[PDB]
Amino acid sequence: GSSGSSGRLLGRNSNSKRLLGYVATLKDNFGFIETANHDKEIFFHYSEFSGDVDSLELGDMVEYSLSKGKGNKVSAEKVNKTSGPSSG
Repeated sequence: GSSGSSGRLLGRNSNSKRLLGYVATLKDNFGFIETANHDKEIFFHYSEFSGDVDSLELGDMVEYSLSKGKGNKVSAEKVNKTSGPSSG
């Protein structure tokens, strides 16, 4: 993160839950995420992703959230890479 000019990355955190997923596909414009059920897919733009979308690969874990009612059309927002539990 470092410090300096501080762009627009931080926002609000209180009415937004956290979720995880797995990079299903990585293109040269947008990517997809496979949920735990492996029945649906999330849509996130490179502009929405804050980190190293170019470094991301297939199988890696990521953090995202949802903010829509019941529907087939779902998309993520403010996506960012995140680590998980493992032998350190």
